[PDB]
Amino acid sequence: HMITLENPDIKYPLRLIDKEILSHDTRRFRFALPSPQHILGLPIGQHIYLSTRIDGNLVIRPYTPVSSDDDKGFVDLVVKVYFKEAGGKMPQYLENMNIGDTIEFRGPNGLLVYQGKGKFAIRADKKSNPVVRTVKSVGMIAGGTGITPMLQVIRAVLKDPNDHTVCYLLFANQSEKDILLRPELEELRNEHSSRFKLWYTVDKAPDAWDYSQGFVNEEMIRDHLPPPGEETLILMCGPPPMIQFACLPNLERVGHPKERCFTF
Amino acid sequence: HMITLENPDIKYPLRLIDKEILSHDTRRFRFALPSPQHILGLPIGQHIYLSTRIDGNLVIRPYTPVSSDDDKGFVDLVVKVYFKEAGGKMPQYLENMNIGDTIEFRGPNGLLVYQGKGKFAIRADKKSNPVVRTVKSVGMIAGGTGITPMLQVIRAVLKDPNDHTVCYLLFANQSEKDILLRPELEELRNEHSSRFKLWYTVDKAPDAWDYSQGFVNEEMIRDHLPPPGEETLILMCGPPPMIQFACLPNLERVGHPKERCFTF
Ligand SMILES: Cc1cc2nc3c(=O)[nH]c(=O)nc-3n(C[C@H](O)[C@H](O)[C@H](O)COP(=O)(O)OP(=O)(O)OC[C@@H]3O[C@@H](n4cnc5c(N)ncnc54)[C@H](O)[C@@H]3O)c2cc1C
Ligand SMILES: Cc1cc2nc3c(=O)[nH]c(=O)nc-3n(C[C@H](O)[C@H](O)[C@H](O)COP(=O)(O)OP(=O)(O)OC[C@H]3O[C@@H](n4cnc5c(N)ncnc54)[C@H](O)[C@@H]3O)c2cc1C
Repeated sequence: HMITLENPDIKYPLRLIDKEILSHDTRRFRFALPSPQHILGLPIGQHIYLSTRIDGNLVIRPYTPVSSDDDKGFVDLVVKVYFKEAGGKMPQYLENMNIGDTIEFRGPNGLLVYQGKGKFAIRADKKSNPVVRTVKSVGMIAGGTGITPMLQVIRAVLKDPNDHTVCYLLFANQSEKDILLRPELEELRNEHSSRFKLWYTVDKAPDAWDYSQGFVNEEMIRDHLPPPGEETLILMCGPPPMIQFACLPNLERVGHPKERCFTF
Repeated sequence: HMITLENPDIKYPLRLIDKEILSHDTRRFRFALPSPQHILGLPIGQHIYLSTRIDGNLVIRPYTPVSSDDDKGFVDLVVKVYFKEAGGKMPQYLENMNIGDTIEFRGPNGLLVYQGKGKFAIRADKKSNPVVRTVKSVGMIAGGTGITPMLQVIRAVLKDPNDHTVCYLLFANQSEKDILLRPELEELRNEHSSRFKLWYTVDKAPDAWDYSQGFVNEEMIRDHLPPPGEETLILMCGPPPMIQFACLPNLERVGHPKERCFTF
């Protein structure tokens, strides 16, 4: 394997090769890897950082590519750009990049690594040896672009026909139009209904809505995520308030132990 | 070492980051390696190829960077562009590149590798194991840009305070103004007069000229290159006619055996 991210401390300027508008505020930003034969080299569960100086300050933000190490030659980021009404500087930077412009990628980073077959290696910190535990059910609470760390895991699980792990995604977004990667998710769900449960909640639901509405709550966690247990791991990725006010307290009320919860 | 050229079959698009006019027809074309920490990974004696499609045809040409693996982050090519009277498509392509444009580099390539300490490993072909031989004297006949493969070796030798190899360069150019990298060469010669002998010949000499004039001939080879012998290797890099009509027959008349001559 020609690995792009050979050194986690290296900032690899990768050229933007295409920008694709996916929705009113999200897009696919594809960057060329060092050669068409390269793969990113991003363990499942980890992310990369984009960094560049914006208005004189180094801006470094995490992104979990929606591409995988099966993809050669490019890395695909699904990025939400924040159109007004904290800064969204990096997405805006990406938004303003012209094709061929470079931005620095670094990685892999992340305290959690899905080793496959339900095995998650989670490090207390960068310097700690991961605690490896095998679970059978991975609950995933994603808010908006927090879907990418989840999708990376889901896809890893699902592409392994021998991975019996069942992923339960509770995907929260502002509105139906904001359900990022819905087609991707639903196809995964349609094709792997046994190992992938999918549920949505939107802050504002359309008049006709078959899913949940509102911030994630206990009921959604209790009913759309696996129950607390030694074989359950809950993963979370979403806005800080989502984590702090919609996830943590309800996971607690549902009974999910902090140690069987991981937040990207 | 973060090696750029990890795979010889890979075409690494490197961004042009600097274009520097060196003379009326030569330039430094500096390309960024994958990261500022990368080195090219180019064994001494070898070259890289630049390749890109020019007017619908793949154009792949050899270049020996004047940078070395001591240089991190960039590769420096000294390239002669061919202006008004051969095809020079690649140099013209480079000439026409805008900063940030990429061109594909591949390598290392070359049947000769200087292993240091007078040791040259020369392969009959890419599939043959190199014949390693230690010489004490390396005669070098370079015509124009053919100086780069020589300079790479000269610098490698001179860089090593324990390399006793003496390099004798017979550098041919069309005119004094065409003596590519003269300042570099003369500084090397000035600082390592013991292991670096330098002689020039120019097709057309200026009114005041202390060196040779005309195509390389027997006398120049006899008197400015080490004598034929088991401890002598003659390297050549120049235009085909220089090789065929000024080098080979005179090397032969001087007595340098084909096996102790190598043409880049
Ligand atoms: C391994 C390799 C690496 C290379 N690296 C580079 C590089 O770094 N940069 C780059 O620009 N190119 C590079 N080249 C291209 C190569 O250096 C040039 O093709 C050729 O070697 C020299 O070109 P020129 O125009 O510089 O020569 P000129 O300037 O034409 O001339 C040198 C000529 O050599 C002799 N000569 C020329 N024509 C004749 C003739 N008809 N009869 C007799 N003697 C003659 C003369 O002494 C004269 O001064 C490389 C090629 C190889 C194979
Ligand atoms: C490891 C990592 C990887 C990342 N990868 C990417 C990536 O690939 N692409 C990218 O664009 N970003 C990425 N990010 C940024 C991250 O996805 C977004 O910062 C973060 O999780 C939320 O985005 P959001 O704007 O989409 O939330 P919004 O759309 O604001 O919202 C989403 C949802 O979460 C809940 N929520 C929001 N606000 C509140 C509140 N006040 N109270 C309660 N619940 C609330 C709601 O359910 C809401 O629908 C990453 C971040 C990390 C840490």
